[PDB]
Amino acid sequence: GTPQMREIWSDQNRVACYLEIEAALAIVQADLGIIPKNAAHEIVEHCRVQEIDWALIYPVLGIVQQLVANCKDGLGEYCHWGATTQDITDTATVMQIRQSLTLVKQRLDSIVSSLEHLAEQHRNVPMAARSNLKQAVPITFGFKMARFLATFRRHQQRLVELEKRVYTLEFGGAAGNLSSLGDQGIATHDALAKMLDLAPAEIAWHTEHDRFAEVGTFLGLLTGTLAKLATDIKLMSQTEVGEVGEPSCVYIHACAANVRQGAAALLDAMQSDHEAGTGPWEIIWVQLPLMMNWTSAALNNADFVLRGLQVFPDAMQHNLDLSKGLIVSEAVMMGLGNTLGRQYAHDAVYECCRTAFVQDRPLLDVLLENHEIASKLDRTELEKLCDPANYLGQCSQWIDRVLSP
Amino acid sequence: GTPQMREIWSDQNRVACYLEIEAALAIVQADLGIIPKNAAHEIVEHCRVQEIDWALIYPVLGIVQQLVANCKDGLGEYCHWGATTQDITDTATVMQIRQSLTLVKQRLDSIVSSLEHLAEQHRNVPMAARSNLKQAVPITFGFKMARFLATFRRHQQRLVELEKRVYTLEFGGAAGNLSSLGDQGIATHDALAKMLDLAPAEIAWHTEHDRFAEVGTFLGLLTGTLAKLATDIKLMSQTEVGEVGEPSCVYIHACAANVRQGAAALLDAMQSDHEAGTGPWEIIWVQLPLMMNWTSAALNNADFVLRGLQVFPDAMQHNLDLSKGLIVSEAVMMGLGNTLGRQYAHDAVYECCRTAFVQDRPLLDVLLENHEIASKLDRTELEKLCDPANYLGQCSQWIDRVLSP
Amino acid sequence: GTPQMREIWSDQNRVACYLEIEAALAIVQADLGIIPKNAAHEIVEHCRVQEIDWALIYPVLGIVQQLVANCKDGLGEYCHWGATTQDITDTATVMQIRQSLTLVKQRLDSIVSSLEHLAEQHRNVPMAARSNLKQAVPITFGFKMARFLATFRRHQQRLVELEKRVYTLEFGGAAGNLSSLGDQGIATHDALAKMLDLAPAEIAWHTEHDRFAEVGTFLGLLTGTLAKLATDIKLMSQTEVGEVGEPSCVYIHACAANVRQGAAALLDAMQSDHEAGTGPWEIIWVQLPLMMNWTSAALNNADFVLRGLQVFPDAMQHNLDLSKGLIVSEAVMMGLGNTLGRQYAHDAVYECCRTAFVQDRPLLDVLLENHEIASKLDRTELEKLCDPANYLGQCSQWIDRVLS
Amino acid sequence: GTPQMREIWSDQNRVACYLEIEAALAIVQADLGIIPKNAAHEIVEHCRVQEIDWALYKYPVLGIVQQLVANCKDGLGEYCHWGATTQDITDTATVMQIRQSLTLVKQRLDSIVSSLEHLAEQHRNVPMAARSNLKQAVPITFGFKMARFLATFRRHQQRLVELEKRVYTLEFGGAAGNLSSLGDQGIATHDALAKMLDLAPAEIAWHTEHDRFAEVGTFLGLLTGTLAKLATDIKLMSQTEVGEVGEPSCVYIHACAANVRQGAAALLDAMQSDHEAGTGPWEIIWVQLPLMMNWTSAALNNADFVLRGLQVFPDAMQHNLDLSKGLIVSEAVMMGLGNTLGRQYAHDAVYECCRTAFVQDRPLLDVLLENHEIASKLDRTELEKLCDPANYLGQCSQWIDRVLSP
Ligand SMILES: O=C([O-])/C=C(\CC(=O)[O-])C(=O)[O-]
Repeated sequence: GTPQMREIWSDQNRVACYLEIEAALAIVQADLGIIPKNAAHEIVEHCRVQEIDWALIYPVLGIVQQLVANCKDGLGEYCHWGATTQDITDTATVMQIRQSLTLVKQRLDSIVSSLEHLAEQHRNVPMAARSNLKQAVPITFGFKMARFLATFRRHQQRLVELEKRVYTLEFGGAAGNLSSLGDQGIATHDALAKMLDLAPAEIAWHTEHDRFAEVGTFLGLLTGTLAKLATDIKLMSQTEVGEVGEPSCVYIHACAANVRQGAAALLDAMQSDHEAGTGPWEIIWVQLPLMMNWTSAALNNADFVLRGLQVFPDAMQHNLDLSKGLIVSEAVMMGLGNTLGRQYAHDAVYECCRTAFVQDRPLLDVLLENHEIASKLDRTELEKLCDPANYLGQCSQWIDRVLSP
Repeated sequence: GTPQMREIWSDQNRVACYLEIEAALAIVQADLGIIPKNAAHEIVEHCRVQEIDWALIYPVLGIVQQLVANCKDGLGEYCHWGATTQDITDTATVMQIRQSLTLVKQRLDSIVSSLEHLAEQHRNVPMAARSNLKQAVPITFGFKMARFLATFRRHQQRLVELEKRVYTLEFGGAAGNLSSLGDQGIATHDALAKMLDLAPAEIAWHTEHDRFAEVGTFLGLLTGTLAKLATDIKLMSQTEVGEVGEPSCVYIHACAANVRQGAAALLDAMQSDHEAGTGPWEIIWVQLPLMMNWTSAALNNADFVLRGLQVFPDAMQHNLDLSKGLIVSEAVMMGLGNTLGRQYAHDAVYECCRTAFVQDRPLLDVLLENHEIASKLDRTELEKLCDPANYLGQCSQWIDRVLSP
Repeated sequence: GTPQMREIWSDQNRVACYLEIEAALAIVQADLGIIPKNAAHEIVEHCRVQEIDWALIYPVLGIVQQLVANCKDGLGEYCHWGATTQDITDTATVMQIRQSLTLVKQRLDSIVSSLEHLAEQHRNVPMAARSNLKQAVPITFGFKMARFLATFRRHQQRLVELEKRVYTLEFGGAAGNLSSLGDQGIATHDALAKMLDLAPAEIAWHTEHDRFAEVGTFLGLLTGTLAKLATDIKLMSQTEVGEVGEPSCVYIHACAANVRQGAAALLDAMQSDHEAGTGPWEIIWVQLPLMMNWTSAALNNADFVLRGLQVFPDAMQHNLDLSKGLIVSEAVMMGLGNTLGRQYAHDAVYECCRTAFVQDRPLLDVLLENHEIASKLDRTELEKLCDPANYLGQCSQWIDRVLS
Repeated sequence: GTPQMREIWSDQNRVACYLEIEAALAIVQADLGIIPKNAAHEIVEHCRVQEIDWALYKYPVLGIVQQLVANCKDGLGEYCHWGATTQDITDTATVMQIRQSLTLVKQRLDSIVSSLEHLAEQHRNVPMAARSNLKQAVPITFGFKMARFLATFRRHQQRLVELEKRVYTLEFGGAAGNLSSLGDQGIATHDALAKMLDLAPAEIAWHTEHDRFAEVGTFLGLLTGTLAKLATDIKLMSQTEVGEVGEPSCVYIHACAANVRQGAAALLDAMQSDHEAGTGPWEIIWVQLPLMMNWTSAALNNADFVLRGLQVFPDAMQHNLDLSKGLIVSEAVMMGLGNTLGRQYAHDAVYECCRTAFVQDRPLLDVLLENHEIASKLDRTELEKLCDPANYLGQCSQWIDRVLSP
């Protein structure tokens, strides 16, 4: 992961969420009259990570013991009231997921910016579109970048839409009903949710892992797009192609591949049992932080390579001419269809292409060896049809469509 | 799959969308003056599946040949103009995905309806909350049904949000620029999108398999919940438990397992290359129809079992009382906490619990053999504290919260 | 899938395994005196798929009913004795898995044969080795084919080793103990295994899905190699590369991608419960035939493309020269190290390479513009060092190692 | 993971294998006359992990070989790593770690097979209800259940041995697998190093093959799969409403099985590498393999422990067996009466007694005795004996004997 993301899921930050949740709970339950105000005043005072000794099997109760034994007069005996261990972790993860998606939103912003710039800069730079790694028809490199831009924006919408579901609180107690809090449970839950800038929960979700999984599936979709970017780039940076040059993409392949399988594990964890299951919880506890760190590795590399990406229009022009005009045969067909018969127009270029291909000669040269062509049309305009730059299509217009929203 | 969903993705339905797309294109392209007005009239006339010989090998061009060779006066030379094969296939898939989500939305209503009824009907039927298949604390069966209900509503929200991205058109030609349509390309695209009640595409997406993948990951989340439901039922319908009864769930388990792995394939297909690529398309071409029919099988079984679910509160009573009050030991702790110290109360019930556990005797009897207990509290309320039905917490209240929005 | 493999898993063939299994059971149990000789003698007579109404919820009991009701004198009441439905399906699958692996073994022979031919034929054809899609150092195309050959041979060993575990019988009744057969259960089971040329089972495996899953994971490894091959080919057949030509590979990508994810489903199906479980079983019932048909599609395409593969040595030479000799800079260093100083040799060619690269000029041209170089050795052999075709290494010998 | 397995894949162990590989290469390459004999003595002497400053470098191997060359006097360190590429060191070192890891797996599997062998015998005759789809089916013994696992864990052991002969191979091919810089001594150096490291020589390079590592991965997937079924059955049998067994931990094995299998899929995906060398596919293996090894060891440790200390309560199995009040052994009653009254007629009649005994929640014996045809053609002493689950156990001790003989 990246130093930014690798600390979000570090212990130091994690147990910080722990102390931040316990303090808010103490405040909430004091205001509701569940615990003494002065005990709460002391619980919160010692909820500072700077004051925790890192002793070397319980992730949360290990902290609340160092907090209970660190409060004067045994006032620390009043924290963690009515809350279960999973409540602290799940809500803490939710807090961490938000911190992570802030970076993702920031990296996505930069990536969309870089793409917007490249789509404009190379708006009209011609190149060969490739289908199954074979050349197809002429397009512009800015058109290629525009197709990515439209994708990352869809991913941006996906991220925003899931935030309103994921940013929920997890405070349901042992069986999700908060028995030991009696009737103050729902009062405490909604109080804590407002305290933590989280949405109140409709009902407990200690075994309903749909929220966390949605994050995984999004990370999988996003990394998937980032992988296509690295594939096209490293393809275009081939020794034999050289249409672009990196300023780092090969790493995105591992991130996306690990992330997609990780998301599948999270979908498996959705098949939890009853009100609590250690197994499924453990799966999320393991994959989710990894998936966050893989995706940040991908976004960072992707952001960098685009910001410093080198584009070589000369190489793109050269590759377009490998076909010696064959690539724009469709243009020659439609162009010549006016002077010669439409039926003959197709039948002549089509046959002239086979000749020029088996003979590895320019299409223009085989067209001019047909007498009707050489007689009813001259070289200057016959060449203009065989120019790949003339069959660029209506791309710049599409590029504008993507840059308008 | 189910007969309802297997006809959406049947061959007959597919070639039906093909012919419906070709007709709309002929209309649109005539209206723009791209093709002859009378030629379109005959193209549309032969866009009836009833007129196609199932000689079966090409997916689209096998049909467009039967349409061209079926149009008199050589008018069939004008269909499929400027469109590539994937344009027809993907757009048809988009159409089929919508029909499929029509069924999914309806089954989700039946499933959400059933849960609302069960959440109320069994609102107060008590039962033992289970953590790791071990008993924990008492809750009500209606509380369990609400937790599923609240989830399926989230899945419904997710379904709607992706519809606005999925219901897009795919008409970009060979490289997404619609070269052969010249300056009429974007005009034709938006026209066809309006013709087919689809949103127009910002830019081509022949290798941007994010939309279809979005569908896949959704089916994974949705089936994930349907899988947890089937687990809880068949667990609660165990011979040794018998708390519920089916009217069939075991099949849902396989669906969830296949759909999640299929989704992983779709995320893999997202790493497509350049402008067009067979294979990534093939993965989707195979998985999506398979995944749709598995999910429909799951929704059908889930829908049916819920409408006919047998709930036996007596079994929940029997299993709940097996602990002889141990399950509601926490209640006894808090009760004596008023007369005696709260902390001191807990240390005593736990010790009273060890005895009743080693002696396999009711906790109430072990409470009464401690004299200090019998002196600071009488049998009538110690019986009332050891009653599991009294330590349910604010469940009916949580149940109400899920039933409001 | 392919017509050869797609009929192995067709209904016609499946219920044929059903009817062949039931007959052997009637013979064995009659032979053991469990059922009458004449009932078995007649039950087997009606175990012909041609006599089953294909117009038809239960996969096996639907067939065994057409046999019970089709036997004269009600003699058909003696078939399916003591056996559970899963016994018939699982044993039938095992029989089908064997038939499928027969095709796979043949495809591997053809593919390994083609590779042996290609590795020898193009033993010395030089080409550019590629690392991260960038050129690295010269190797021969036969050397590339040998690396595949060594792998497909490993896959062959894997196939044979699992065969001794997979070709087992599944006859355990309801709980794997064959209660209703009493003490003749083990007698009947072991008899049936020999009847069907299967190994008898140590104990029941109605929920012990290690065998079927192992098949899946092997299919995963095999298609894994087939996928790399298709990628290398289509990379080498790019418009801008043109080192080879297909006679079709893009399908292998989907096959491998489905088979690899399918295998995970089977690994999930291993988490079965207790003595029998629908669902975990269902996963295998669905994935196994699909993965078998994808793998045959991949093997089929791969076998054909290798037999008809076009190799263009001229294109391979052209790509090697793109670097203008830089690709064999390591060769120039070690060669010149004797005439010049070893340390200087490295320090000088290294600097000349940076120049020739930033200047997009031949390395030989920059080497001769160094005065010491031009003075202590002449162009005839300086050209000889810059030739990529001379720095191939021990490829032909390595190729010999793979061909044994 | 476990301290032993968490230590095999620790950095200290990894950089230790690097130095052991570098030393063996220097010895071999001096012995072949490729490098100076005196230079090797300086390379080997400074191949001690105690002499490495843990100044992390973000190159995995060259960060060490730079500290090894710069730590050798007389510029004699210029001769290490000759003709070897970075992946050569990592892959060969990984092979070494896989061997140490598979050493632990073999030991833990022995303990597990031993425990099961003992439980299968001890509880050979302990009756219990076979369960199909979590519903009761017919009576079996706990030893039969434990033996079915035993037969599987033995199969897993055979699989491990078969893959070792392929995995324990060397990785020495240079940049493209041709060992250009070693000239004609390349194949000589490779085969020498393989013997030096007690590894099999490689037929040809495998920098982009990944068939070996994937085989290991899929194996860990199969193994953890079985460990997952075991963890399910125990906690299923330790359920509050069941109580047939008791743990002394199984819920953790469930996550390992789920994580290892999806990791295995990643390793199969990494097989689609390109040409002669490729980062990414290598990275996938670099990340998943150590994770999968430590997940699998965690499972094996928990599984081994719970099996040695598994508490079995035969009374609970008896208690659950009688919940059906004889219906569970209804097939037995049919075959008994099938002799006097006829097989076909017996089932068609006993089934009706089952519907009654169930609808009335009365013992099957009681409804059987109220039918006169039964009461007249069969006596209470054996009608009671037929409805006893312990009498319809079938051949189990024999199957257990079959599994325990090899
Ligand atoms: O640098 C490394 O440790 C390994 C590499 C780099 C590469 O791909 O060139 C590999 O996996 O081959």
